[PDB]
Amino acid sequence: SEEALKWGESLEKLLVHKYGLAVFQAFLRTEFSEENLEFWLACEDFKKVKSQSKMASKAKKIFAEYIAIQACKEVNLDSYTREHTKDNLQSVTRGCFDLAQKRIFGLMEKDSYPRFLRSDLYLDLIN
Repeated sequence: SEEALKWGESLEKLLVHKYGLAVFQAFLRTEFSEENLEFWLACEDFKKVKSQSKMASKAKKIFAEYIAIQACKEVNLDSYTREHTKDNLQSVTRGCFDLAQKRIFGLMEKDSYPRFLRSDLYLDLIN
């Protein structure tokens, strides 16, 4: 089982495992919150982008899909974080989504992650 037990250490540790990510994703999908994780993962790709022109258009892409009110993949963000993020689009740097990313990290860590650890998808893998 073994690898699975490592996802139970913390959400930080689940999130760097290929297969934990795939299973956690399936779980989040059963409660219709899988866009939290997808957004979070898009923030991590974004922070790997080298090019400034690439950084700026990728950030613009992320905003239109996950952040903008009525976005197909709209994540639960407040006016404070939503506006902050929107402001950051004028001069993109790699801190652009830190606030948004931490808010959404926080929701998974506290809410859906413990629920995952109580799920059959999770437990059937450790026994």
